[PDB]
Formats: sequence, structure tokens, C-alpha cells
Amino acid sequence: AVKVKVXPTKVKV
Amino acid sequence: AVKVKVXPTKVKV
Amino acid sequence: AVKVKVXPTKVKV
Amino acid sequence: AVKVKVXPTKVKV
Amino acid sequence: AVKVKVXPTKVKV
Amino acid sequence: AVKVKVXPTKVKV
Amino acid sequence: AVKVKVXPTKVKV
Amino acid sequence: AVKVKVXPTKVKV
Amino acid sequence: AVKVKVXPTKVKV
Amino acid sequence: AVKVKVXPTKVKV
Amino acid sequence: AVKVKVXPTKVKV
Amino acid sequence: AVKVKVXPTKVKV
Repeated sequence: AVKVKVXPTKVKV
Repeated sequence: AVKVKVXPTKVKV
Repeated sequence: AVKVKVXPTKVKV
Repeated sequence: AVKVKVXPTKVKV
Repeated sequence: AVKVKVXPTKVKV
Repeated sequence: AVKVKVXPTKVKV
Repeated sequence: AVKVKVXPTKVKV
Repeated sequence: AVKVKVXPTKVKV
Repeated sequence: AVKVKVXPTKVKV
Repeated sequence: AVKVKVXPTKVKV
Repeated sequence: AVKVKVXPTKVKV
Repeated sequence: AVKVKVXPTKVKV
């Protein structure tokens, strides 16, 4: 899985 | 891969 | 996709 | 969306 | 509805 | 379905 | 929300 | 690295 | 991870 | 970050 | 720096 | 930006 930031939000998908 | 959406913003990772 | 909350974080996957 | 809880683990789907 | 896994448990919500 | 992780919290959507 | 069980699978929804 | 796609545009990061 | 722009969309991967 | 261009296709890294 | 693929072309930027 | 080439590989950075 990979760490991402989309807008203000970080998450790992 | 999967579409990620955060309010008005999207991308596919 | 579906809206989810994971820990404290909301996102749509 | 609806709260889901398995043992101690709460999330929202 | 969507297939999920919360803790050790798979189910559809 | 994909694992979604927020720090040490892991599930699957 | 309420605990539900089918034979093997329980979860609280 | 991971595929990233925005609308029609695919790349890898 | 690194800041990228793919089409019109800046994100971080 | 810098523009990266391959023929007509551009992005930024 | 990061490995990227821009169009058909891989490079590290 | 500037065109760079190495063996078979070119790109503009």
C-alpha cells in the first residue's frame, strides 16, 4: 500500500 | 488501483 | 466507492 | 453511513 | 453496500 | 477490495 | 446500533 | 512505485 | 513521498 | 519541484 | 529523488 | 526547462 495526501487528508491506500 | 476522493478532490492510486 | 471513517479519518474509497 | 464495531474496534461505513 | 473487513471479521455492509 | 490504513489502524474496503 | 449474529459471524451495526 | 491516474492521464510515481 | 502534479491535480504520493 | 515533459506530455515532480 | 514514468519514459528526478 | 539525453533515453527537465 502507499501513503497519499488528497486535499488536506493523509491516508495509506 | 482505487479512486480516492476527499470532498471536491479525487485521484486514482 | 464508499465513504468510510478509518481511525479518526474520513475519506471516500 | 452506519457505525460498525467488531470487538473493541469501531469504524463507520 | 460494500464488502468490508473490520478487525478479524469479513461481512457485507 | 483494498486495505486502508491510518497509522496503526488497518481495515479493508 | 445492535449486535447481530448469524451462526458463525457476529458484528455490531 | 505506484500507478497514479487523474481523469484519462496515467503515470507512475 | 513526493509532491506531484498529474493533469490539473497536485497531490502527494 | 520541476516540470518534466516527454514530447507533448507534461507533469510536475 | 524519485523514480517516475512520464508518458512512456522512466527516469529518476 | 532543458532537453537531456543519455544513450536511448531523452526527456526535458
